[PDB]
Amino acid sequence: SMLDDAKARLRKYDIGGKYSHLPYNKYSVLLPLVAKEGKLHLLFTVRSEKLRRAPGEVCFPGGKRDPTDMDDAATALREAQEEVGLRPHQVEVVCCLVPCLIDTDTLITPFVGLIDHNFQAQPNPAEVKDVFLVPLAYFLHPQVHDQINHIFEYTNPEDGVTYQIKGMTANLAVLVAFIILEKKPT
Ligand SMILES: CC[C@@H](C(=O)Nc1ccon1)c1ccccc1
Repeated sequence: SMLDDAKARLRKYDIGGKYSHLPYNKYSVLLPLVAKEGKLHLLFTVRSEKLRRAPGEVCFPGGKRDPTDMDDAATALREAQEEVGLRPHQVEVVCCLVPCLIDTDTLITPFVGLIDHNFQAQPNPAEVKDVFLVPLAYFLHPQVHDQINHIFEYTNPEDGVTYQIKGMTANLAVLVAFIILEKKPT
């Protein structure tokens, strides 16, 4: 099936806990895969205009590890619940992808999760201004704008609203698309 095929591809890139104990400032992100209308989509947040770090930017759900978290996957799931109302029974964590090093002292660990078909996002307005889906296939043929820094522009055909996706967030979206969609019979 579509979903079994995606998880099988993803597992081949799982690094597991290999880099998890190193002495960094630690953050996790959840890359949430949603199936709709026979295709896979990624779920993105727009950060509230009132936040300290990067107000109004497009990001995946995530945040800083705290002492309660059993592991890095737990960080991602706790944060996703707080931001968009995703409960643990509503997500299957499939793997841990290559981590992102920043600022010489920070390590960000990305997890890919498959989302239940009955999940409906409840944006927490203290943290998130908006939540939206993008088809995974978009990231194979994006609409690119050069700011040089490459920026993706996605327009939602339901309402005509355009979102800008850039940086680590855009890079991780492309990676997931390549892993799942490369070399497929039509
Ligand atoms: C690790 C932090 C995460 C984030 O802050 N997620 C949030 C917060 C409110 O809404 N979405 C993120 C992911 C990707 C790029 C920048 C930041």
